[PDB]
Amino acid sequence: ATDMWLERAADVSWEAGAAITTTPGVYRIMARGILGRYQAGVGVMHEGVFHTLWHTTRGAAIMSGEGRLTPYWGNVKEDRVTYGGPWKLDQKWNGVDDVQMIVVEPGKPAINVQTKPGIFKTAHGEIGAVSLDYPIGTSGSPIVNSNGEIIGLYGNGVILGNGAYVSAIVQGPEAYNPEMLKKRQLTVLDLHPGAGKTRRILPQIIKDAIQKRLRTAVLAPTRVVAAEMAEALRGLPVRYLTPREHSGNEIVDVMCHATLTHRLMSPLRVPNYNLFVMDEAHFTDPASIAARGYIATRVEAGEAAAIFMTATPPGTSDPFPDTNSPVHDVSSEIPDRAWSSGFEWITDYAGKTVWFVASVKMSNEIAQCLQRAGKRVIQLNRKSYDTEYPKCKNGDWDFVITTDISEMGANFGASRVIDCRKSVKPTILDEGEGRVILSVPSAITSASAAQRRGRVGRNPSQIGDEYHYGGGTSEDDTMLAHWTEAKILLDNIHLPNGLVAQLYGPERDKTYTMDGEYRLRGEERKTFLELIKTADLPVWLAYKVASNGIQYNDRKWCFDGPRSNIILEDNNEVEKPRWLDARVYSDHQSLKWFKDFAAGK
Repeated sequence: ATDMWLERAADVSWEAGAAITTTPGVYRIMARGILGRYQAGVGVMHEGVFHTLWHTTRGAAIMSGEGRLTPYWGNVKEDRVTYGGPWKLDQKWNGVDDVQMIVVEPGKPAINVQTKPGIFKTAHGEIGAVSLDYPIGTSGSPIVNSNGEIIGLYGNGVILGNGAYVSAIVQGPEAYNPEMLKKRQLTVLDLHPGAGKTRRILPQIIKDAIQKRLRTAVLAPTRVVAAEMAEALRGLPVRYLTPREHSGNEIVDVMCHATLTHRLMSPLRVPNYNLFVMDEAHFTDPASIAARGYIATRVEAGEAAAIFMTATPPGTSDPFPDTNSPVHDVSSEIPDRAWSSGFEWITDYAGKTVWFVASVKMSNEIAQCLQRAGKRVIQLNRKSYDTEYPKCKNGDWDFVITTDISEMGANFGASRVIDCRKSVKPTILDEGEGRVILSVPSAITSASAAQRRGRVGRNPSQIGDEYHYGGGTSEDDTMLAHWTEAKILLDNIHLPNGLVAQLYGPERDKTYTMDGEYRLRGEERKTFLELIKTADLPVWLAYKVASNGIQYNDRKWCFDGPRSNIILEDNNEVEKPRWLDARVYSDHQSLKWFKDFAAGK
């Protein structure tokens, strides 16, 4: 005939060895010219659909065993075409793994050939590359997994450097830019942790900013990261705000997330920063959320630019983002308290481990259990971070037990992460006057879990890191306190041109009240500022005091509250307040500060 027909060569299977020997399988695509019969290409029948390359048939019809088929779907640029329905192959090749091509060469019987593919740097991602030279009739031969799955077809190559023939597997990243520094621009970058993130990218951002002569605000989540910024930005005009001092020329200022927020609130003027850079932009600290609110507004106004640096941007719902190196994600049962037996896999592990816990109370019971097994352990909470975190660099440890704090800029030499996927959070009850409570261990956000997971898989040379998780994730964190405390902190920030600040777009849905409701009068506002600075009170509790019109000296509210609001310690009394906030009475240390504040200060 004029049009083509099919002849079965082999099945779709992985076969042992280097070289060996609509029914599903591999078929020769045979044609007829004036000069005789030939093989036009190869194809594979899978789930009722014949798959091959567009080049093979050029849109001709194929007679199968019984009845004729014409192209159902195709793409010239992609070099793909299907017969009898849509493209049904979707399995992808994983790097560092050998695959097997089922070679159906014109005239020769079907032979399996194992090789190791290379990589092409194409326009859309990276394209796989098989280094096998075969005559054009062989085009379309399927390439299969160890599991027998088809990961693509043998296609047309590239006419390469002086002498080469590497064929592409037919099947189917970010970059920093100087144009991001333009005033109206806000870009969310995924700086890839390791030797790439803060070693080359950040210094290059600052080098650009100084040349463009922009006054820059670079923001660290904690003091530790700010010191890492001090090492990486040596030999550049830069002022380190959060405490060798400044000359008076530098236009680049390094500070904490909170440092800028507190200054933005204070009576004095705020410098007109043309550029904002924020590392660990996913930080759910009230002063971080509010800082992202202010920045997003000035960028929207055309007064400033923004670059947010985080692996998990505000709005993420993916618990397993693509890592640098391959990782094993294992669903396992994680202890919430000490254990006397079982759990051999935890203590038998030779390398270092980072265990995430729900609370400082969970950290104590688990670590006390582990040190009884002769295991060197460091405990890391929001209290003992600056002190105990630097010890982790030494390597004198087998286990690191930590709270949610470690999600923000923590470098561990560890190979395994144990995650309970829970945490104790301050939550708000709005009924009547209000109550802030420390929740029972609850399922964290998937963005937060991906940060806990992101402690491993960083090293491009170290592969197959382990990540053990127990329980699912949850996105209903609207009940939490840090949302309201942020918009309280945001309403009290002033903007010129009769403007009021608003939260960063992706986070606006979390809290909805009158915009600028929490803005306070000249005497209340100044009193509220001293309650968070001098007295170290939670933002919610400090607002309640100032809101009603209580002065900074007047301590009466601590003793004239409702009869149900009396404070307890050891099941005994303590010498209540008008409003309750668990953060000031839950543990012995903080409760001691609250009763000093109560008595006289």
